[PDB]
Amino acid sequence: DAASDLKSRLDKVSSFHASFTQKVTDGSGAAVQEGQGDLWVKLPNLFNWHMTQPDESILVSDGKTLWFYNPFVEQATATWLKDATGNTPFMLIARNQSSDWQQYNIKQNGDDFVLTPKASNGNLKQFTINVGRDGTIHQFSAVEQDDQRSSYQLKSQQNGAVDAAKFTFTPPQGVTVDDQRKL
Repeated sequence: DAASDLKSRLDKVSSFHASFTQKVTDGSGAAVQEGQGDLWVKLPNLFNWHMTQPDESILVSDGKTLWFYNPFVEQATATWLKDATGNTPFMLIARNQSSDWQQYNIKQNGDDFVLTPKASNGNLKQFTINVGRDGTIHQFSAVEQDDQRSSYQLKSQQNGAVDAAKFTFTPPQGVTVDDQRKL
């Protein structure tokens, strides 16, 4: 079905590099922010969303830990990546697991998909994505529990092995680290 069709199209492009424009709303239409950025993905769970405009930042997953670094405050936050599953759009695409797509109600129409959560086990209200049968993600968006909309419009995609270094992070000297990984 539409759920299996979605996992298959995404399996078409195991690793890639993409450029995106970000449009964030507020449920009230009044734009909250804007920006652009680069996205590196490597199925199963590696990804690196590196925004540049207006505020440069990095959300990188090494498969085990999720790192959020914002140089505008020497701040890096660390959480176990498993505690992040199904809470962000980058999470669902990166993971791209049957088990993930299962917890949603999906409606497809060509390359458009609209996913709505069945129960309550996440921070998302709605996730949409436009992916071609070739695995090419032209765009996707998300809506959190506070009706906030985050929409990403593709500009350029290049399937193919991605540099492994793009999926690692080491907190710099002098940077304040908030390691929320209980252990």
